[PDB]
Amino acid sequence: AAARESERQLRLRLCVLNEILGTERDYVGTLRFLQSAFLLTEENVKVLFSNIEDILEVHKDFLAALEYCLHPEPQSQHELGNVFLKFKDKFCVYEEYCSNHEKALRLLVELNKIPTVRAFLLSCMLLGGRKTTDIPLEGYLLSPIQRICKYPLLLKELAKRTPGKHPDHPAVQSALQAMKTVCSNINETKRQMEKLEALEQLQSHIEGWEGSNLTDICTQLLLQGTLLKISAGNIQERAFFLFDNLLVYCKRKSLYIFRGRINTEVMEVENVEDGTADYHSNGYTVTNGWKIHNTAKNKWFVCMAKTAEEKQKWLDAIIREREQRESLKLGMERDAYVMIAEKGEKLYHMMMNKKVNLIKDRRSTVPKCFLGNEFVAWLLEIGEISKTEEGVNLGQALLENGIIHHVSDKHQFKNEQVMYRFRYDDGTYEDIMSKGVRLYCRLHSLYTPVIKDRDYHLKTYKSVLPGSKLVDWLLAQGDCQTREEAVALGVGLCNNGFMHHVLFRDESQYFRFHADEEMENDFKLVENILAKRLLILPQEEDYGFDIEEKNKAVVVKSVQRGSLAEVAGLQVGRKIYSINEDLVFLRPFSEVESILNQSFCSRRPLRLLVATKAKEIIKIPDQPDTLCFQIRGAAPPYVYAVGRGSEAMAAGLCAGQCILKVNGSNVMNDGAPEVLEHFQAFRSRREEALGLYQWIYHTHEDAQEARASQEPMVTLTVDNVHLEHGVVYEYVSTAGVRCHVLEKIVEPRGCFGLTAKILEAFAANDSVFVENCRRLMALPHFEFRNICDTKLESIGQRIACYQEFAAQLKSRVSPPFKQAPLEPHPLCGLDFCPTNCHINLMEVSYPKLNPMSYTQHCITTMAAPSWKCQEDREIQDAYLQLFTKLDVALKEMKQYVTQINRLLSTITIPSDKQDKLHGCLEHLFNQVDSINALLKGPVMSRAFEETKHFPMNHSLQEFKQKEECTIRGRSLIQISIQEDPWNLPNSIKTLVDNIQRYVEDGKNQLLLALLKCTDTELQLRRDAIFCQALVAAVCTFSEQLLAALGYRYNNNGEYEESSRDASRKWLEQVAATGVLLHCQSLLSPATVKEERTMLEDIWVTLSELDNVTFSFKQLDENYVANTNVFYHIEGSRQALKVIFYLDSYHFSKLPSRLEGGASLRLHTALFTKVLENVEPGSQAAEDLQQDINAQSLEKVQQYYRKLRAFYLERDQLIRPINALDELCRLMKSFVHPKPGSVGAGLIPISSELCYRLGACQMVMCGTGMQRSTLSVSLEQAAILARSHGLLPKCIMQATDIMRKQGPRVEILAKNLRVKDQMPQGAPRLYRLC
Ligand SMILES: O=P(O)(O)O[C@H]1[C@H](O)[C@@H](OP(=O)(O)O)[C@H](OP(=O)(O)O)[C@@H](OP(=O)(O)O)[C@H]1O
Repeated sequence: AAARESERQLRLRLCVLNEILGTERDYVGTLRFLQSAFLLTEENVKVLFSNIEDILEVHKDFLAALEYCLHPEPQSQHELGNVFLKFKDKFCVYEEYCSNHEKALRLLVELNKIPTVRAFLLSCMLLGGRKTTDIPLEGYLLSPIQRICKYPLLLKELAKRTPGKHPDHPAVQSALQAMKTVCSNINETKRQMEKLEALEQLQSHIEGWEGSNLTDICTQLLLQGTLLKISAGNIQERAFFLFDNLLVYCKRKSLYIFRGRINTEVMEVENVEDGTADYHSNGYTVTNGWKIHNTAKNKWFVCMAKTAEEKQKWLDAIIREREQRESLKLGMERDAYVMIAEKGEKLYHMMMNKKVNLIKDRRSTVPKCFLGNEFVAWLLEIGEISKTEEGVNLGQALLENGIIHHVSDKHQFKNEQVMYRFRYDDGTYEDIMSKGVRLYCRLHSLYTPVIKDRDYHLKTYKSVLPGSKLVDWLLAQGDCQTREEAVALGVGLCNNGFMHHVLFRDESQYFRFHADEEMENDFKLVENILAKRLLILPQEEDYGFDIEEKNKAVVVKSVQRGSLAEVAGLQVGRKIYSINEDLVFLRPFSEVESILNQSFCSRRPLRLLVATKAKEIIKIPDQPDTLCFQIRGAAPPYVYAVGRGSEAMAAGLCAGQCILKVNGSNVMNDGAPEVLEHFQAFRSRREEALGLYQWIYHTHEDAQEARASQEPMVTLTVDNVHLEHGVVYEYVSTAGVRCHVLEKIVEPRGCFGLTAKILEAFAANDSVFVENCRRLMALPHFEFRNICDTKLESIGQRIACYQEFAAQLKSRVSPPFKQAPLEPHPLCGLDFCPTNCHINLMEVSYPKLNPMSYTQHCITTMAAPSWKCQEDREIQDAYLQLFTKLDVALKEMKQYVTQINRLLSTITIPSDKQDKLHGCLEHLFNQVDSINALLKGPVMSRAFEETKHFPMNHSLQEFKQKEECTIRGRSLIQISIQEDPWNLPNSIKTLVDNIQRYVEDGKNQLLLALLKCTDTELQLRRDAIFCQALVAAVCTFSEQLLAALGYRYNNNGEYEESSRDASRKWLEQVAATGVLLHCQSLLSPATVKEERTMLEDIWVTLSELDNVTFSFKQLDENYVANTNVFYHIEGSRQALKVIFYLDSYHFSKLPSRLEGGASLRLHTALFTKVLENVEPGSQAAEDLQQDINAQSLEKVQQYYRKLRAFYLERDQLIRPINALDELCRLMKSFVHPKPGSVGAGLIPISSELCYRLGACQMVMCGTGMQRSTLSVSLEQAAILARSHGLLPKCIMQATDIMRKQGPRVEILAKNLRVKDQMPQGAPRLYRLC
């Protein structure tokens, strides 16, 4: 074996020789190419290259000597030290270039700043054949320093390999000394040599090194440390080393042992949650963790750092490196590509000339074919190129650069006279709608008029634009730098049918937009309508209710007994409007039948509308048998249910109906018994006339309550509620197709039950808190505890008030919404429903029976946070968060303790098992230390200071000195493992439980301080306001998600995107990250102080709202009429986990991930700017506006980074992403007060931005009446123009039809007490026209 060891050393020496040979051959080839292609004023060339020729010749002689030395092939009996010494003097050639290198690199930097000389250098580099993208000139230029610093290393290496019997060792050592002296005499080589020697010393500490040497592909030790990992279902602590394109982890015990390393280019970075545990984590919770991949082993692993700061350091460094290298290589390749395109264009045109015309239609005849031979002869002839190979390689690049191609496209570029063709010959070789829409909006958004009526030929033209002035303004805002940009934009606009001359051009010609031409048919109405959304579900054979034509108006034929339609309350004799959100009153009868058949085969959940009126008269037979319904509320009674399969269906009886009069009897104020007695069944028996009947309930809230607890005609005058003032529109598309913008305004169907359940969750949470606080406090000081108990009684009183509000809000049915208060009064259930909530829908219907498209864009409305009847607050929030973190940490620590105890049981062997246990124990100790620090946080210290007036078995100083005890326990664990692993589990339990006791002490003190520093009035107000905001958010997202599940919602139609894909994509985008809420508050804080304070409150309540989290859980019912989304609440304030219980069809369509109830977060976004003209306190209000906008901009930008990262992890996005980037630039400009001119285009532009994203929309205003309808119609109009082919000639046509004719007048129709007015000084785009 020893002979084999000597033979291995011999092989190593041979390897050193072979690599020396290869390196020298490669270097001389580098010099060969550099001199052959390059050797632009000639002084530049000489200064750059200096003395490469003498160096090249020295290396040539050296290589010849070496080659003869290895003659015929390398062996172990050759000598080279003499060859080295002989050239020792010859290496002074390097000094000249080393000195010149500074000037050469500075000159090359200058040239790089020169595009033409740089591209010329690139062309020359590409000519020869070397792929330029591989290496730039700079590496070749700087190579000599590296080569000279490396030769000593090669000498010493070969000396180490050299067998002792071989006498060349002293000679090689002398040569090494000479090379070191030569390197030293030049200080520039000193830096490279010292870096190399330091790296080699670091490697010398590596035991069992593998792979190429570190100095080869590395230059700097970026970072190092210790970091854990999971692998093969096991854990093994490791220390990672960070070198450029190299991640080196070694098994520390020379202090390091090789385990494995990765190349970054085959490396991936993926981040996980703080609290995840999956198969890749082998069911282990993750802290500060992230995922990496080695595609070589095509397996992943997780890396968990000791702290957050450590993880941040690692991510920052690794990113920085990958970012720099990516940017460098992308820039180089793109510059090369653009240069190829430019040169190809120039030369192609030069060939197109008749002079020595090479492009020709020769022979199947091949039009415009050129021979590579004649092409290259011409290129050389013009002096551009000097070698046939240079040109043929360049033509090969062009063919590969998609500039030319073989006639048959079955060959590459060869010097032969092979037929070749350009992509221009065969013809083989957007941002306007958004640009124009914005352009108009911004321009007319200005305060000081700009786009104005002007006198042309002594006759004023209305609202024209001096193209000169257009360019001047475009430059004024940095929107266009040079007049070329503005002129190009104006040319586009002119061809784009937005503006035209009064009779684009860069002079004083005057232009107005076609929209003002319409101002100074294509958008109209058809009808106005009121509807009730009769959500129906499929039955055994049909969807429940047939139809028939009557008065050429689609009407119901009959409703079959025992129908889900009868569940929803579908009558006979009602005109229909929609069927599957698909219009039918503008369609033939048979077409409506086809729509129904298609929905059946698709088994879709219908979302119809109907033609039922605000009052109805009902005649019911009265047998002396049973009531067949119920009633409740001394307030205007509302039918509370109705039997199924009964004449009550026949008579036209439906849940929720609010009876006003019966047989000509005023009851609207009287109680239930009054109407009850009129029925013979009630006369027979008071309550015993309620025969068994499948009871169908107004809301889930009472359906569940009644169901759990249980386990000769009469005229009626019922006043309905929760109706839908449907409008229609019509217009002819820009594509020419026909459209119906079937707007609606629904009121939030499931609104009450949500306020009820949220207040119930508040009550239960407060009750549990009270129970625990009371128990803890029971066991100066006496009066302190008495004060605490008084606070606790106050909490209980708040709980009772919450319960009473729950009862009330269960009682109320009418009116459908909370009237805006005009007077103060004590609290009441109505105070926690949203103030004037609504859902301004939209649709579309134009074919791609025949195919059709659809969409939606909800826009909810709601007044400012309504209530009339911080430092300590942030302290309290800090306590809340600390408690939550501590408890969660205790839970996960217990889980992991169980995991490790099971592992110890399994330990009950190969040393790798001992080492894995060691690493696991180290992780346990690390988590323990983390928890200890969290306990020791200043929040806890202040808490203890607050609790000093209460007896306790632990003190701040006692806890601090417990650190020594914890260190002792850890050392005792170490002693146990050293002596016997069987003593370890007991110490594990001991420490776990002792620290648990510490935790309980801490949270006791935390709760004590919380009570010690809490006030109830502000908390009650805050809960109210959050309740409103969350109600709005929940209903909004309910609507939008329900849209998605129907395969409707579509926020990107400008890319010919089918609805189905848009729905799936948005839904899963949410499931990955979540949803963003855009609150476009339009309040005027400088106007009313009250609205300013309401703005502050809505802002802070949104900030709190961020914590909310949703999740889904199937839920089945046959006992509610027209609500799929049986909402629910649970959890607490800090994390209120709502459950949008959906139904079976509305559960299958849920993406795969969420089907188990996984958190969807919820991000807030608030933007404020007073629509009317700006005209210290108000300065502070404006500053508040700016801060709100800034924070919201940061949050949206972060979500944008997240979304782009998702998609990149997940081509067509180039358009939307660039447009989004421009939008972000616009927003930054707006919010940034860089040196009124911005007007108010922020509102529309930002609305566009959020709609482009997956965001669900929402808007709040002063009073819900005037300041909001305008903005809403504006946004709807812009969406239409941007998404479904409207004629941008009709923009203001739509903008004014809406704000004058459409649903948005029913806000004033159903509401009269409200007080509001339209804007008085708004820009043109807002004011009515
Ligand atoms: O020593 P044994 O008991 O065989 O376990 C080894 C180590 O855990 C390695 O981890 P480390 O690299 O930290 O030393 C791991 O390499 P990876 O982490 O690269 O997967 C091996 O992965 P497999 O070869 O896939 O099992 C695993 O088998």
